[PDB]
Amino acid sequence: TISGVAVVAVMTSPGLMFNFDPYLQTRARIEQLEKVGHPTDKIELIIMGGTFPAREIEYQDWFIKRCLDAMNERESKSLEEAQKINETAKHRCVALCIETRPDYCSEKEINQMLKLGATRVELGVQSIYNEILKLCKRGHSVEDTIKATQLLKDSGLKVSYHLMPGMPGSSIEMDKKMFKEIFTNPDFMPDMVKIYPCLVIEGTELYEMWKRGEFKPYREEEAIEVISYAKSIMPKWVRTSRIQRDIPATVIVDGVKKSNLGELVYKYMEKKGLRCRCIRCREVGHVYYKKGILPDPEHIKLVREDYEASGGTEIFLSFEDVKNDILIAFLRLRDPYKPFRKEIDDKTMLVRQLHVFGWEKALTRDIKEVSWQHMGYGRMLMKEAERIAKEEFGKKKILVTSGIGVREYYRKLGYKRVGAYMGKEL
Repeated sequence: TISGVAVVAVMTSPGLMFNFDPYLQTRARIEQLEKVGHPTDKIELIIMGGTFPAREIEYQDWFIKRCLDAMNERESKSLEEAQKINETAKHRCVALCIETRPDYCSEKEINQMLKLGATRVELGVQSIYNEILKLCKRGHSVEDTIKATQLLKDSGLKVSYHLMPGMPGSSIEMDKKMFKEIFTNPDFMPDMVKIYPCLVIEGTELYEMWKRGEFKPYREEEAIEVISYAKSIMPKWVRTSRIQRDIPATVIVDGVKKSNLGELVYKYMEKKGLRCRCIRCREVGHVYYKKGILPDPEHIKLVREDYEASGGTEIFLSFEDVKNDILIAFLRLRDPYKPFRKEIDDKTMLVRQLHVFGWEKALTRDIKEVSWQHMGYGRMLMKEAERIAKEEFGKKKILVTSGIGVREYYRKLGYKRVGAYMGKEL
């Protein structure tokens, strides 16, 4: 199904076809999407590799500048100019996700990521168990993941965990406990998770372990059991990725090779009566595609759910059809714990995310065009966030983590640039 936001994923230098040129990769993806009539006025830029924050700042600044240059369709003198231009370009960068190892997520690196316009950070967590991490000779600890998570949350950023069921030393029950722990231990509480079973690819450490008889990866049945359990307990405030991989089956030495793992999981959950209520399962566009129904306006309500995370409080505000359990929009509001950014006081609330599910063309369903933006849901969630911040938590200013290409939207709501954020005095 076609989304209103175009995902443009690019690869950093040690993809192959363009010798890792940031501009060429970004341009080629945009043109490829325009070829098949997908909208490209809103772009989520994804920096792939996981080592980008460890590269020279000169390289990072230039790489993001050139991506924005491709979106702007013109050269710029500097990162900051490319960002300013992009605020009103035809192809706006509404979100920027950087993948990183959890030990490459210091305050200094977070400052740099904010400078670049980052709105989401994906940590290569893999496992929350130090036994498993050291057994596979990973370069980080769970303590790194916990600290990274806190620093990211207290800087207003969205946090994603890449997680790998079925690593060496793990078990079905251990993996299930990991997912339970990630959603009920405040040290974790990620906003989104990307899950795929551990695979055996030639030329990796896991391949060496496999050859020695130290590692037998999950088959489909094990992966489906774990992921089905994980989805059955995922909170309503967690967003999951489409279960998939961009790794061809002719490179998987051992492990799950089939390409419909997500569909297999769905059918397993049907058979077992396991319900899914996380964001992807309930979002208006996916429900329509999967079940053919739309929100019932007689039952749309503003809903709130709070939880403790990284020493502070997360407030998850949503508009939802509460009869049919269909999610229309949401806002992530946080009372921070131990911020370090100069713009975040102990009288500051953080709007870490505002998302109104918009234009969506379901080719396989017959109401083709469906949208929920420009209906007032975003503004009503922002107003409720401001009221909660001021009246309930006694805060005096509210800072919004804004994509470069979304700053204008918050200006319309009375926000102004405050350092790396869009802010408003309450």
